[PDB]
Amino acid sequence: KAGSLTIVGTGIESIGQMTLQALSYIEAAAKVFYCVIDPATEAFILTKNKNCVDLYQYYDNGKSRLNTYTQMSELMVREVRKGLDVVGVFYGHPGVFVNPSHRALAIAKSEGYRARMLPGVSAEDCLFADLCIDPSNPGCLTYEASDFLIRDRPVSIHSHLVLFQVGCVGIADFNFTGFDNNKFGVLVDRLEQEYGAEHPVVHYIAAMMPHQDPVTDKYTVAQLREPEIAKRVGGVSTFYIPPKARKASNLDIIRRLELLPAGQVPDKKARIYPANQWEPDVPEVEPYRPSDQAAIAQLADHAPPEQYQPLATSKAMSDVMTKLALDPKALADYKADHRAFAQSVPDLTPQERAALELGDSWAIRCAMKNMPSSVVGVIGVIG
Amino acid sequence: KAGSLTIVGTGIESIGQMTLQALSYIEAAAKVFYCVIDPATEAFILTKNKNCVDLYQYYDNGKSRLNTYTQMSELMVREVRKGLDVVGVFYGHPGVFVNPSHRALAIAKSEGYRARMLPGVSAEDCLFADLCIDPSNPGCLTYEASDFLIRDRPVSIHSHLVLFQVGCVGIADFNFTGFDNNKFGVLVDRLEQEYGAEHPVVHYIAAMMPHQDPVTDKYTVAQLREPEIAKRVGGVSTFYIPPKARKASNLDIIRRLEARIYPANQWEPDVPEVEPYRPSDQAAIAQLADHAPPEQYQPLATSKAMSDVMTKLALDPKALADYKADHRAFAQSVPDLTPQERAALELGDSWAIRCAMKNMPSSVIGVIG
Ligand SMILES: Nc1ncnc2c1ncn2[C@@H]1O[C@H](CSCC[C@H](N)C(=O)O)[C@@H](O)[C@H]1O
Ligand SMILES: Nc1ncnc2c1ncn2[C@@H]1O[C@H](CSCC[C@H](N)C(=O)O)[C@@H](O)[C@H]1O
Repeated sequence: KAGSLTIVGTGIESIGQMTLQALSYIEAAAKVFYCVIDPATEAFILTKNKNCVDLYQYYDNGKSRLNTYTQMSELMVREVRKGLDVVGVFYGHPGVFVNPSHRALAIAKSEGYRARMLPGVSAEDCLFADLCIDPSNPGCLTYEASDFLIRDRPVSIHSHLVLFQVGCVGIADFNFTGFDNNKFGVLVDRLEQEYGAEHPVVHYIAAMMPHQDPVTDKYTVAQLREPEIAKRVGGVSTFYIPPKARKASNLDIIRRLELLPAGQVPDKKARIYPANQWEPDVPEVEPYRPSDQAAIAQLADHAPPEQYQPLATSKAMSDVMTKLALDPKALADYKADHRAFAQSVPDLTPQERAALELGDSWAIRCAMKNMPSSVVGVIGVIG
Repeated sequence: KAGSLTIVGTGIESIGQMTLQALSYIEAAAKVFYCVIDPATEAFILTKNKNCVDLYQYYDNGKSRLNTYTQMSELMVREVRKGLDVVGVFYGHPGVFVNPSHRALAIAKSEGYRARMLPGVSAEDCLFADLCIDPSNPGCLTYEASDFLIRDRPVSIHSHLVLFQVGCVGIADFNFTGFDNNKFGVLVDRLEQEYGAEHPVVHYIAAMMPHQDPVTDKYTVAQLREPEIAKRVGGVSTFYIPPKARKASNLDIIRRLEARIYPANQWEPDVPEVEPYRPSDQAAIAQLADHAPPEQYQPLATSKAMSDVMTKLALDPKALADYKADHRAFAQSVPDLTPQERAALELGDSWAIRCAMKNMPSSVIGVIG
């Protein structure tokens, strides 16, 4: 069947946080539907495709968001049924707290059209970067604020907590001026029950324009009841709640994992630098210790290991691999006939020519780097 | 004070998943430090800046990663101390399950230099897109697999669970050939204990090359004890465990405040099919017949010169620096803006620039969730 739907994101900050593939698919699209919240990004989109319709006009005062979301999705699928290659655009990540994207893709799939979502940079990604925290340490809980209340979602006082849509608690509608967030007190009551009146809450707004600074204002739970503070929390506000304390290691698991043998007890409180700047009364960890200093001393005599594989490729091969990532029409051709496409690319080496015809990951990477005398695998664990 | 450190990401799929701002900062850098795991992306970066060093060479067989990570961070901050503007590059999101970026920035921050991280597209972002799930519904738990076991982190059977680094449970070092993931069974035991033997677990590997398909294989917890299946789990493997059931509403809270949504989670066990066009949907679709923009709706109405300059600030890191360094001189230096546009750039306030670019009727909200 002719016709496809691809949904892409623009990221949070104006223009700069759009990915290269999102841009290339927008330019190649036959018609574009977008929902963005900054004018420079909107104007930028209109420079890349002449046949765009702004989905934001389907919100309205006192109109259920469900009705808006249903309308948005059908407009996209209508152009798919006419056999056209359609691109939908939502700011941030288009599948993160976005109802209409999943709806439209699922309909297109069930009806038999090609359908794919390309990921983007979400508001939580911005949060990790600007607050300088990692979801790995000590885990991350992510909830919708109203759902968090209505279905009593468990807190974990030892992990990160991220809450979206704190500016429209219990509110199912839209209003152009703003929300009367008069049920905000119900969230605050729950956070006090779970965390205590003096536990920190960080009010986070990622910068939308390139020259702006983010807001990273630290409050207590109790401070959130004061009227002048509550009204600063709006439609682009997210909360970050840091852990209350550190969870103890399970002795039986350390033994089963063989990190310690039969009779040994782990070094409690061994903390990895750096410490969470937001956790209350978290102590200072020293960036340089004897163990750190000895690792640094080896930097003097360090040379590349034997089995380290430096990149060794060609202009033709780099160019074609770049082209596949940035040229959707070239990618479709290669996927149509791996061999035929590879035969038309000039100046590849024989090993390059065989790797491209196969297209397998193992063959091409061996083709593009130098092999130390010893099939080659993939390991990127920096966490 | 002179010297800065900017850390950026490349996303997961080669090249295409890099952000525009990541590219411009790489090109502008005095020195570039990169850590990527695909060859096309490495080659692409090396064309865009001519002073790069590959950090990957500080791993080694049998070497603790903590030693490598301290080395990676020290290499960068030493050049910052010389007063240089340096950018570090890590694949995916440069702050998601990556240790040395925070360390290097924290050292730089302690010594008084400007230090910033630019976000990228993580493997979890790819998971949501390829598995067609939304973190909003019904919430999402994300853990490091070894931490999950050692600290006995709580599960929630009604929310999404995502586990990173399942291919090296309990392994603190590195090897070029591969991990012998022989403690994987302790993790499988925990999953059986929490969800039961027949609950689904989807093994996910996002495509790294643009022509590749993702791995999206659905297995029961019990099949993960077969040898031939366990060896499939490697250094780029992530697990998604879907919810077992739907949690009841709090009857107290619903009234204190003033049936499933299509579509259903395809991966949940024993969850019924939903109708996409219920009658309430069809009435909203009926509203298609005659619709116009609302009265307070603000259509975009800007100029080429204005759109161009705001774009330049997003795509030219030095121009941004010049603007931030001196609002007054830059705004007046730009030709062809109207009187309210140049004044709006001199101000820099969010409200002013927006008024200059949008038609306001006679008189920031983006909730699609
Ligand atoms: N600039 C910003 N800074 C912090 N949070 C933001 C934000 N913009 C939107 N959000 C959050 O996202 C919610 C809207 S739902 C849209 C989210 C978007 N798809 C994304 O990828 O992030 C808001 O209620 C708010 O909680
Ligand atoms: N292609 C892929 N598909 C699924 N998970 C992946 C992946 N590549 C890396 N990962 C996950 O990331 C871990 C490495 S730690 C690096 C994570 C990276 N910074 C990011 O933003 O995603 C791996 O153990 C694996 O769980």
